[PDB]
Amino acid sequence: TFVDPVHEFAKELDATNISIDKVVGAGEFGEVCSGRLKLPSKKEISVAIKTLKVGYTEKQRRDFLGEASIMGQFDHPNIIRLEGVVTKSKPVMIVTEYMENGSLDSFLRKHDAQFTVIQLVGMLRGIASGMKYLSDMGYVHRDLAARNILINSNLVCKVSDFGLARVIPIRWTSPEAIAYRKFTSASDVWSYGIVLWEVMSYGERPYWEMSNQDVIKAVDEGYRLPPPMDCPAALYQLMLDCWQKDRNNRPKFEQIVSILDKLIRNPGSLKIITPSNLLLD
Repeated sequence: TFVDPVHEFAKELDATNISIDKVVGAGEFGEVCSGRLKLPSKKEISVAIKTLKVGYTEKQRRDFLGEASIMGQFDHPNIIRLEGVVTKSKPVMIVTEYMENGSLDSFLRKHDAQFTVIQLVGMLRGIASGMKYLSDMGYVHRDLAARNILINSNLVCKVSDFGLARVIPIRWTSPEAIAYRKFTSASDVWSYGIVLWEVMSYGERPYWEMSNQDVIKAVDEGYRLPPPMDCPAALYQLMLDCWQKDRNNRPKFEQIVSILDKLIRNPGSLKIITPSNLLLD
């Protein structure tokens, strides 16, 4: 079980064991970079490193480290691993798993139509497995989107961004969560359906740049994102199932993992195949 919120769930790292190799850019609370971490066993690993800006407010420190408090509760191959934090010296740091290929949406946009369906399904299965664990822990992510999935050198996808985490992204949010803030694991399943569309579309933006009011209204009227080009029928059906109006009729994450595992085991099933216009369902 997830517990709503730092040293209970995060290791205090010795800054001597951290080196910075490359500065990436600016983040919400400070700089983002990458480097290396020396483990207590002397093993050296690549890591992502985020720093808290100089002259931070106490609220900024709380929100920054609050992410570590959440992330550190999870230990799963498809959830970004927290290596630890540095708080006893400044700048304060959060040190996480290095993911060479970055955010999934931007990665796929660089590779349009360049992966096999089975490769894409493997990515999707990883994401589903991480979400099955999160939901098992009673954590509703609320910000599940391809931009918040990171992908490593071997194409393994892992859930990231534990900032809207709980015990306003309209395009990824279920209708009931938009209507009256009804967030449940089934609203994360809705979001997963959107991620599924994002992946099969190679990082196209869900609902393109439709007015937010129209995204809300169209979805409520029963309109759904159209099948991505060359999308297997099984995967478009899975999207539609994730996007059921009645949240009780959406599959559970365990069921999504099982569905994808069957497709991986019977890749011929993906050969049955199912634009900027929404389809009424």
